[PDB]
Amino acid sequence: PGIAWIALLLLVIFYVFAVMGTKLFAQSFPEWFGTLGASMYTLFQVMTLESWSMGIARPVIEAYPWAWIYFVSFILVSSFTVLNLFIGIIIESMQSAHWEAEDAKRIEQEQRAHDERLEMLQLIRDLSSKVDRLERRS
Amino acid sequence: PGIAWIALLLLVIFYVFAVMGTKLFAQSFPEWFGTLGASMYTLFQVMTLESWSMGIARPVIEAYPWAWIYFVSFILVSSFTVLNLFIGIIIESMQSAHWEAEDAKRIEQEQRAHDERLEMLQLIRDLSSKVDRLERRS
Amino acid sequence: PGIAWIALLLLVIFYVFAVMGTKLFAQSFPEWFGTLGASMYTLFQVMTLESWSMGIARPVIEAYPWAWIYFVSFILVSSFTVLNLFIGIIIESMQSAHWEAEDAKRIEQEQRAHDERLEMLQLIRDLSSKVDRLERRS
Amino acid sequence: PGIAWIALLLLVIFYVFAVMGTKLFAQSFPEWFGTLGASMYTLFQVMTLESWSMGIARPVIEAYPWAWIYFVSFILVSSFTVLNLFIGIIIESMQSAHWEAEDAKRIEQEQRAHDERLEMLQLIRDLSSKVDRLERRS
Ligand SMILES: [Ca+2]
Ligand SMILES: [Ca+2]
Ligand SMILES: [Ca+2]
Ligand SMILES: [Ca+2]
Ligand SMILES: [Ca+2]
Ligand SMILES: [Ca+2]
Ligand code: NI
Repeated sequence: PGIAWIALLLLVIFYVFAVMGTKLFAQSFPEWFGTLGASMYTLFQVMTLESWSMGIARPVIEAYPWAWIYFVSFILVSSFTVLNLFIGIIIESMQSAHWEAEDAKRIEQEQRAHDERLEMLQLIRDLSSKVDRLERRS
Repeated sequence: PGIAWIALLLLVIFYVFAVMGTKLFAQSFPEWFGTLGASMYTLFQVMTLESWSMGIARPVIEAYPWAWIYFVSFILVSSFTVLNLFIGIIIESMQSAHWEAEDAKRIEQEQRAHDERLEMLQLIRDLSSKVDRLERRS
Repeated sequence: PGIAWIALLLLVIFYVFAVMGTKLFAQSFPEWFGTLGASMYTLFQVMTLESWSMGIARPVIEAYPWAWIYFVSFILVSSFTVLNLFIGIIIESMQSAHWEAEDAKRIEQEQRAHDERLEMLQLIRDLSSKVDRLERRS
Repeated sequence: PGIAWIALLLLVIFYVFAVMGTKLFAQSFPEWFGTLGASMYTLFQVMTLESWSMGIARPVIEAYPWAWIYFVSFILVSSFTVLNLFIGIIIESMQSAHWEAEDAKRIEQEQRAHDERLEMLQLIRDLSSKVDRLERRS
C-alpha cells in the first residue's frame, strides 16, 4: 500500500480519459486528440488549466455539446485526486518530522514513570510490611 | 452533518451566482449566460480562472461596467470557500491520520495512572493510620 | 492582528502597485492601467495569472522593456504574501480544532500531577513526623 | 544548512532550462527564446502556466515537436520542487508555531516530576530507613 499509490491511479485516470477522449475527438479535433499521446498532452495541458476551456473544451463542446461533462469531470477528478495526493504528502511529511519523534519520546517519557511510580509504590508496601510487623509487636 | 456544508454553501454560491449571471448577461453574452446550464459551465470556467477576465469579464464589462463587481466577488468567494474547504481536509485529514489517534492513546495512558497514583495514594493514607495508631498504641 | 495583519499588508501591496500602473502605463495602456480602479482590476487579474503577460505585460512591454520588473515582482510579491497568508491559516486553523485545547487539557492533566503528588508527599512527611516521635520512644 | 537548499535547486533548474531553451529555440522563436533574459521571463511565464501550451509550447513544439518534452518536463519539475518547497514552509511553519515552542513546555512538565517524585521517593526511603533502623533497635 502507500501514498504514492495515487501517482499510480492518477496516471490511470489519465490513461482512461485519454483513450476515452481520443476515441471521440480523434475524429474531428485531431489537432488535439488526433492520437493518444496527443490527447495525453492535451489532457496534461487541461490538467494545468492552461486555456482548458476556451482553448479546448468550448470548441470541442461546440462540435460535441455534451463534451462539457467529459472535460468538466476529468478536471474535478484530475484535480481531486491531486488534492488527495498533495495532502497525503502534507501529512506524510508533516508527521514524518516532529510526530514520529514525539510519539516515541513520550512512549519513552511515559514508561519512564510507570517505572518510577510502580517501584517507588513498592517501598510503601515494603513499609506497610516492616511497620506491618509492629502493631503486632505492640 | 459536516463540511459538505461549505460544499453545499459553495454549491449554493454557484446556483446563486449562475442564477444572476444567466438573467443579466443572458441576452448580451448568450453563449456565456443564455441558459443556466451554460452560466454554470461559464462560472465553473470563471471558477477555474481560465481566461476568466480577458475572455468573459472584460467583454461582459466592456459592455456592463458593474459586472466587474459580479465577477470579482464571485471569484473571491468561490476560491475563498474552497480555500476554507481545502484546508478543512488538510485539517480533518491531519486530525484523522495524526491529531485524533493519540488524542485517545494519551487519555488512554493518563487514566492508567490517576488509577495508579490514586492507587498508590490509598496505601499511603493506610500507612498513615497503622502508624497514627502508634504515637498512641505502642 | 495576525492573519488579518498580512491581509492588510497585502492590500497595502496591492494599492501600492496599482498606484504605479496608473501613474505609469496610464497614457498608453488605459485599458489596463489608464486609471486606478482599472489597474486595481487589472492588478487583480494579474494577481490571478489570467493572461498576465501574454495578454498584458508582453504588450505593456512592447511598450516598456523595463516594465517586466513591474509585473514580475508584483506577482512574486503578490503570490508571495498570500502563500505567507494562506499558510497562516493552515497554521491558525490546523492548531485550532486539533492542537489548541490539548495544550489546555494537558495543562490540566499535568495539573493533578502536582495535586495528587504534592498531597501524597504531604502525607509522607506527616508519617515521618510521627514515626520520628518513635525514634523518640523506641 | 536550511531549505533555500531547494530555492537553489529550483533556481538551478530555472537557469538550466532557460540556457537549455535558448540553445534550441533562440534560432526560430526569438521573441521568447532568442535570448536568455527573455527566456528567463518566458520560463517564469511558463513556470506560472499562463498560456503555456497554447501560447508557447504548441507553436514551439509545432517547429521542434519534441519540444513538448522540454515544456512538460520543465513544468513537472518546476512545479514539483515548489511543492517540495511549499511543503517545507508548511512544515517549517507548522514546526515553528507550536512544534518547537510547545515541545519545550513538555521538557519541563516531564522533568518537573523526575524531580518531584525523586524527592517523594526520597522521603519514602528515609521513612523506611528509620523503621529499617528500628529493626536493629527493637
Ligand atoms: Ca494549433
Ligand atoms: Ca454554442
Ligand atoms: Ca474598452
Ligand atoms: Ca502589439
Ligand atoms: Ca504526565
Ligand atoms: Ca488566453
Ligand atoms: Ni501534538
